[PDB]
Amino acid sequence: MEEVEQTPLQEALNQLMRQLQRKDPSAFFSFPVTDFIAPGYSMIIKHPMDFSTMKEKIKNNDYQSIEELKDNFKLMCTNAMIYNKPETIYYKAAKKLLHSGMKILSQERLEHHHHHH
Repeated sequence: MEEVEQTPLQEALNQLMRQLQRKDPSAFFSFPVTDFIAPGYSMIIKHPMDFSTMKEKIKNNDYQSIEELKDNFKLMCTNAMIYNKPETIYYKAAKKLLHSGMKILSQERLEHHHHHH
C-alpha cells in the first residue's frame, strides 16, 4: 500500500524547478559546477547542490518534501553567495533565485492560503 502517491508529488516539484530555472539567474547554475563552470565550488563549497543536480534527484524521488528541497536549494544559494562576492549579477542572481524558489515552493503545498507565523 502507498506508492503511486509519490509520482504526483514529483510532478509538482518538477514544475517548481522548471518555473524557477526559467527565471534567468538559474540559467548559469542549471548545470553541475566545476573547475571551469565555477570559480572553485568543488574546492570550497563541498555540497553546492546545483539546480541540475537537485532536479536530477527529484526525478528519483529524492526530493518530495519542502524541507528536503529547501535544505538543498538553500545550500546552493548560501554556498553560491559565500563563494561569490557582489561582482556583477552573480550575487544578485543567487539572492533573486532564493526569493523565487521560496515563493514557488508555497504553490505545490497550498492547503488554503497560509500556515502559521
